[PDB]
Amino acid sequence: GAINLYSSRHYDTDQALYDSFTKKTGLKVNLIEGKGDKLIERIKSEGANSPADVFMTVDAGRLWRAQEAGILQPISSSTLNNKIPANLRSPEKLWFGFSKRARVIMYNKNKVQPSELSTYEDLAQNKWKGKIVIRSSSNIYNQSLIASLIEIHGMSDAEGWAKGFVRNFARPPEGNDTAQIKAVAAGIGDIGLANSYYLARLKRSSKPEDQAVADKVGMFFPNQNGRGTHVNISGGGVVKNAPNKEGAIKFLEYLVSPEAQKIFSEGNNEYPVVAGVPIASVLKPFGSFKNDSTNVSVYGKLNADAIKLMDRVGWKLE
Ligand SMILES: [Cl-]
Ligand SMILES: [Fe+3]
Repeated sequence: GAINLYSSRHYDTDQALYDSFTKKTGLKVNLIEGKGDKLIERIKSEGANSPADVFMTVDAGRLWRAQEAGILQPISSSTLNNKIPANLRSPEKLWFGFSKRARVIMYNKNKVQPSELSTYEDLAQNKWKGKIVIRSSSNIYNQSLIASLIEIHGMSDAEGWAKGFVRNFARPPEGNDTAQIKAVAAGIGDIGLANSYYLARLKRSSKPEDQAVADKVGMFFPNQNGRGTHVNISGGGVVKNAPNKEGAIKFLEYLVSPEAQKIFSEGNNEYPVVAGVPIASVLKPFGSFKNDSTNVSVYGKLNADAIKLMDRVGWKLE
């Protein structure tokens, strides 16, 4: 038999993951690619006739959007639950994280010492005026981080923070996360927010210019003396009308095996979710860090609140 994997998170090194899964289970993987938001819409439009068995994407905010679109079904698996940290899976068992990213402070090593950095909250202080680069409010990674801040602080306190943060932008939000790292290297900003794997990506790049940028920028994991760093997931779930539900479950369970954890995480320079799986060589130099235990579903639950806050404080859309 086969399973139909609808994914926005496929990298061509994941073919080795699929080939191993087939060796182990006899099931072929039929890959359907698209952007995450587009795949949700595709599955919706295909209806009860959809061939989709597994949906994979990036960011708990997108997985929550899939859940709220009605396209997932809940799965109860001892393997999933024991191996995946409770904070990285849906409380309702609709979706599950399989690799982890952190939304971190990228800093210019010449301009900023890590002793100057502490928390996300500190980024609203006036000392950072004219120094921060970050991408638009249209981006799910930002939406999820701001949702986390609303959860902690409430809308009023979070708005106060966000007004100070936005006042600190060195330029209007422009470009993607990699662009912010480049802007930090170039001195356009002294600090920026981006996902951890984008710095690792530049470190590994065969392009000399990429390696040079990466060498100018450090990565700081915020809130280590408090609640921990904001982490988010690449993940997936079994689709509501999956024609091969048993096969879909086998695939999710396979993804938490140590071999699959290594291949899948390393494919995008992300961390494993499973305890004991060694981390990528490129990530070792930055060291271990405390993760916030907040359940990542909060970042979808408060997604609309985050959009409302960002608009209220004038954080530019793309
Ligand atoms: Cl929580
Ligand atoms: Fe990304």
